[PDB]
Amino acid sequence: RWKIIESYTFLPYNEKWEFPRNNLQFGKTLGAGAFGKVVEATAFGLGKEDAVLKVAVKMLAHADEKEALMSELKIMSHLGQHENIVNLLGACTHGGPVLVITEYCCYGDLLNFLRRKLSSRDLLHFSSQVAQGMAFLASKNCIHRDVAARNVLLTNGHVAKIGDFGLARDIMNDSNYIVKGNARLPVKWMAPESIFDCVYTVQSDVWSYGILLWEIFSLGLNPYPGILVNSKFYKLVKDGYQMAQPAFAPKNIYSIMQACWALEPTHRPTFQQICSFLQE
Ligand SMILES: Cc1nc(NC(=O)NC(=O)C(C)(C)C)ccc1Oc1ccnc(-c2cnn(C)c2)c1
Ligand SMILES: [Cl-]
Ligand SMILES: [Cl-]
Ligand SMILES: [Cl-]
Ligand SMILES: [Cl-]
Ligand code: NA
Repeated sequence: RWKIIESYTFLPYNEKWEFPRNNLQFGKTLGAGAFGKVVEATAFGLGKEDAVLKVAVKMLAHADEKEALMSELKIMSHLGQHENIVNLLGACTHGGPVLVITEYCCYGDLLNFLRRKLSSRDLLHFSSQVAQGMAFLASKNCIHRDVAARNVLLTNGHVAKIGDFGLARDIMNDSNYIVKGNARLPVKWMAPESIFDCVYTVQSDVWSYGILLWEIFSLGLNPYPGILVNSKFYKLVKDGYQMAQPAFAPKNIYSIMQACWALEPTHRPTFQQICSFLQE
């Protein structure tokens, strides 16, 4: 999951976020997992706004699991709002199981959407909005660690936000998640230093961000097409193999991909720089 690294960093729950669970009628299950699901719902009056906005609710495994949902909610209250990010609206932590309420994204995940099918204006759009999201997480020294297309959601306007299905994601049955000890990690999206040296930074998320780019401009090809994950693979990234340019990337964008896939973390760009190169 997404952790807070050491701009400048300075975590108990704030009861301001609290919401009467009494004002929620659930809908269809939007996704489900090894310890959790996520569901359509409607919220009867959150904020003097006093709306009836449609929302997603996450929910739960023993107290080993409780811990991490609260920690999740903690993190999401430390960061505060941003438009290209899935925003915490509220929570119900009393009178029942923990419920975490977030914004809703009608069009769902970017990977399925890209497969279901849109212009190279729209890819530049998607690419720029997610860049705005990570740049925001980066600025709070928040790392994500599963930056992939499947975890980009499309909301009102087909506008992109980064979230994380996390608990509500069937990792166990997803072959994009290889085994490694207790954990199961998205190896094809990981910077080398994370695979080999278990080190994870903002600059690590940049590696993953370059993969997202390869997805976006392949319209949802699984990365390293046909290449299995085993002895040969790890060597190729240690050697410094790189995916070829995808079909619909203007060469400019492929250079962005290659920047991100620099081996020494300290020579990859930042989300701000990426954000700024997309301004032009
Ligand atoms: C995906 C997803 N992510 C998050 N993540 C989250 O809060 N993240 C963060 O805080 C970080 C710091 C990692 C950015 C939370 C919930 C969630 O669940 C949704 C949300 C909206 N919409 C659908 C949905 C699914 N299908 N449809 C049609 C809508 C599913
Ligand atoms: Cl109680
Ligand atoms: Cl935007
Ligand atoms: Cl796939
Ligand atoms: Cl070109
Ligand atoms: Na798996």
